[PDB]
Amino acid sequence: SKEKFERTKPHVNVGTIGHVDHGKTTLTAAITTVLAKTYGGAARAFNQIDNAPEEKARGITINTSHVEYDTPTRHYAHVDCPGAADYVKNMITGAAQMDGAILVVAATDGPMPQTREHILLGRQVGVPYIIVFLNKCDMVDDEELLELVEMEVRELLSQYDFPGDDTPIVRGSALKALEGDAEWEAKILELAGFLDSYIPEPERAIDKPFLLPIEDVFSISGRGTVVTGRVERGIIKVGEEVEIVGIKETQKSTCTGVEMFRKLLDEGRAGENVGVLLRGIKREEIERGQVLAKPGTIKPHTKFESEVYILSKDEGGRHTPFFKGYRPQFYFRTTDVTGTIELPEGVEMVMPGDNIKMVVTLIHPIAMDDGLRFAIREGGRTVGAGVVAKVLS
RNA sequence: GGUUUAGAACGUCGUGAGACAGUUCGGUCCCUAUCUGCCGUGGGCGCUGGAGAACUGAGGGGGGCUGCUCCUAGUACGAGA
Ligand SMILES: Nc1nc2c(ncn2[C@@H]2O[C@H](COP(=O)(O)OP(=O)(O)OP(=O)(O)O)[C@@H](O)[C@H]2O)c(=O)[nH]1
Ligand SMILES: [Mg+2]
Ligand SMILES: [Mg+2]
Ligand SMILES: [Mg+2]
Ligand SMILES: [Mg+2]
Ligand SMILES: [Mg+2]
Ligand SMILES: [Mg+2]
Ligand SMILES: [Mg+2]
Ligand SMILES: [Mg+2]
Ligand SMILES: [Mg+2]
Ligand SMILES: [Mg+2]
Ligand SMILES: [Mg+2]
Ligand SMILES: [Mg+2]
Ligand SMILES: [Mg+2]
Ligand SMILES: [Mg+2]
Ligand SMILES: [Mg+2]
Ligand SMILES: [Mg+2]
Ligand SMILES: [Mg+2]
Ligand SMILES: [Mg+2]
Ligand SMILES: [Mg+2]
Ligand SMILES: [Mg+2]
Ligand SMILES: [Mg+2]
Ligand SMILES: [Mg+2]
Ligand SMILES: [Mg+2]
Repeated sequence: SKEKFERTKPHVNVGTIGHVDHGKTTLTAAITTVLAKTYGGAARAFNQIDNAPEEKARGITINTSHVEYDTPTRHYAHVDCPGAADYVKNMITGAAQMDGAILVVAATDGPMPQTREHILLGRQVGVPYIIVFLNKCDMVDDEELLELVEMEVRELLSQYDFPGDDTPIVRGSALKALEGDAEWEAKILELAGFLDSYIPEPERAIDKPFLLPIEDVFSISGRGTVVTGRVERGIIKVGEEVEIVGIKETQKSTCTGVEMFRKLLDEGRAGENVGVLLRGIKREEIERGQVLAKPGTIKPHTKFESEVYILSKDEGGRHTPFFKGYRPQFYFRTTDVTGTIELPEGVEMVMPGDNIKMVVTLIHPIAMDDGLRFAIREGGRTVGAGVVAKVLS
């Protein structure tokens, strides 16, 4: 919090997706040291991407860490996802703000169950674009074996409804690029080119009023409570009235500084991850799931009608009927919440793979409007996508 | 230290002397090694003329224990941990 962030080069939210222990987090560490050395940005290291006791004694990542690497054309902002089966909830917050992912499948193991589960969550939430990266390569010195894995990833993406064959598959070791190998340094410089070429300039909404979902709350020693997250729409000026709506109730507030990776800002525009500092709020009372809206724009609701599209076995979901009293998890912008289902009259049962409308009473109120997209999940897997129809409360 | 002598007391049994795998406090542990054995250390003669060395090695005898940490490799094995 000292240097002013100059608004030059378009902002893009990138992040690594893939299987457990697959060079997902190590790729992010390779991207920093490669781009910092040649172009001449800020250095950083692989340690700062994941410290704590939880990501050292174990080794695995839980928290969605963030990184800022700059290139001549654009200014990227990384989101390193966790990857494991237990950490799907805090991943979806990292994956929702991500515009164009970098998928991570490896040349020794290949596509494994989580890779299918990750890309499934990317479609229903919001992941337009995706780039493959083979994160081992050197361990198996062979031309025939390494290229057989490329075929199966093209099959996976195309089977699940992505381009597949059009996606630029890249090969390169992360640990070799970390030290200083001229061939492998240049091969991950090539990935920075593939991010620039394939992913276009993202479409933001800097017109309709301010909204910002809170991904992770902080308490800065000196300033007060800081909320992070991508600004979904509108803008944020310093010393402007902001209403925090969602779980519990609703509180008034005012912004006292917006920032971009420990650098000051005047206007926090849409489509970019920013840390908003709120005035006169405690760490405990403000929680994860609430949204920073402009006063009057949005209202918290505990009941709503919604056109729910339930999935079948082929698309990946439930395979049995259910009656009123069923309680699955509804993932709106960031957080999840449980809610009882009340079906319409003249509908005895809800079969899998069917379009119907239904009233859903949530246990916690969340800020919502008509035409909001969500993805229902239960039992460590997906259930059904849909849209909000009418407000009731 | 315990149990097992003489003192004393408690509970208990006995009219009592006393008694109790009931308890409680106090209460002499000798031996200079002949033989066998064993550990060492010599004298004597023998080994075929004597003497000084150096050995071979039949046959004994000691010795023989394991831990972590790193590397292999977060590799194989596992959705994962
Ligand atoms: N040979 C090789 N090993 C790698 C590479 N990248 C990572 N590793 C190994 O895997 C670990 C790196 O963590 P990754 O699993 O790649 O990334 P991650 O985000 O921690 O993975 P998740 O647990 O899924 O979050 C290190 O301990 C490395 O030993 C690579 O490019 N080549
Ligand atoms: Mg990860
Ligand atoms: Mg006060
Ligand atoms: Mg005694
Ligand atoms: Mg005694
Ligand atoms: Mg007596
Ligand atoms: Mg007796
Ligand atoms: Mg007795
Ligand atoms: Mg005693
Ligand atoms: Mg005495
Ligand atoms: Mg004595
Ligand atoms: Mg004698
Ligand atoms: Mg003797
Ligand atoms: Mg002897
Ligand atoms: Mg003789
Ligand atoms: Mg002789
Ligand atoms: Mg002879
Ligand atoms: Mg011998
Ligand atoms: Mg003999
Ligand atoms: Mg022996
Ligand atoms: Mg040993
Ligand atoms: Mg190691
Ligand atoms: Mg190891
Ligand atoms: Mg591991």
